[PDB]
Amino acid sequence: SAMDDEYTKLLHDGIQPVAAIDSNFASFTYTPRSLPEDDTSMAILSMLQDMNFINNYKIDCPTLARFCLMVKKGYRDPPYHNWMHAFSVSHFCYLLYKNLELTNYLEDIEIFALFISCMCHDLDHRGTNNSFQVASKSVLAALYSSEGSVMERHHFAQAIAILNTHGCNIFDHFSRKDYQRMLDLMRDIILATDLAHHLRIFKDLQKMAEVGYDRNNKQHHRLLLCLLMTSCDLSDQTKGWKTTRKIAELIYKEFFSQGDLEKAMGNRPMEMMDREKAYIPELQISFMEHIAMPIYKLLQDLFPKAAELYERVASNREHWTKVSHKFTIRGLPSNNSLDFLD
Ligand SMILES: Cc1cc([C@@H]2CN(C(=O)c3ccc(F)c(Cl)c3)CC(F)(F)C2)n2ncnc2n1
Ligand SMILES: [Mg+2]
Ligand SMILES: [Zn+2]
Repeated sequence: SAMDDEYTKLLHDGIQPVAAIDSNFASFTYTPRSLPEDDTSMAILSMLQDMNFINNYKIDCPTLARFCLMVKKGYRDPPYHNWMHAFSVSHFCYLLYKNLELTNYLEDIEIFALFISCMCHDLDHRGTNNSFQVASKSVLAALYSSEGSVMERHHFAQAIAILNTHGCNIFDHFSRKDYQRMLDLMRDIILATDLAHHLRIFKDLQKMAEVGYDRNNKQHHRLLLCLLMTSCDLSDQTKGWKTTRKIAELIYKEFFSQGDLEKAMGNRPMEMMDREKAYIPELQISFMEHIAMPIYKLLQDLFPKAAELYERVASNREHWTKVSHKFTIRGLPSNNSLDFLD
């Protein structure tokens, strides 16, 4: 059994120091997709140890090894929504902790919940969005369509199922109230990964950033948790252009596969999921300007040590406009043929 021997080494060999993963591992310029996937469950353990969550919460090391592997194996392999997405979303969360002094804004448990939520937040993604679940009358829609945030409810429920698999409940020693609190946090944080929820609360995040964050305001804690989670989720866009170019290819590969399925069901896909209508520079610039850039500008307004992130997102947004001409075929295709016109 494969998870068996991976669990054995991950448990008995010990936790590698975070600096022995990469000497810039804790830096905003690091690209965690560079880490071989075979190294990521150990990196997860290193970060959890480096943030002192293992010690502070007395996590059982056998239980935690089993947890991290179950979570890794709970992801499928679509182009974007796979375990390396969840790993790099988790890594950004760690970066926020190492760079933004989160302990002056959030309780220890909420910071713990964010990280765990990041590992869990796309569990069992099938490469399709919420509209498709309803359109295709999928089992998930039959469970959750009346509540909304179908996939994100499924992600949460998958995280609970992992917690309810014997030997995997890293929380099962918590006080009854702390346990309820952590699962409640995880619900709130995963559900915030629905961009429809982010977009619903944007004015409140705006309003919170303008008056200033009130450490004593419980609703500010929730709002801030949702913004940090979204910032982890879109964090691919805060790295160099090449990362974002590769990530754009993964996303559009995923969307266009969904759009192909929708056409094979008689539905006109969204322009962004239809490979015969999607103009990728247009869409990316729209996504960066209307969604990506405002999230990091809000992150910057709350944490000034986060300016570099927003400036990265803005740089990448402007590189899309620069390379947009390259989607126009000049001269002949490199094979010298115009057969593609027929
Ligand atoms: C890090 C990152 C993440 C996402 C997406 C954004 N998402 C959307 O629904 C979406 C909404 C409006 C858009 F204009 C587009 Cl293009 C997509 C949800 C998702 F697919 F899960 C991840 N993108 N998309 C393009 N570059 C991205 N970079
Ligand atoms: Mg998601
Ligand atoms: Zn995600």
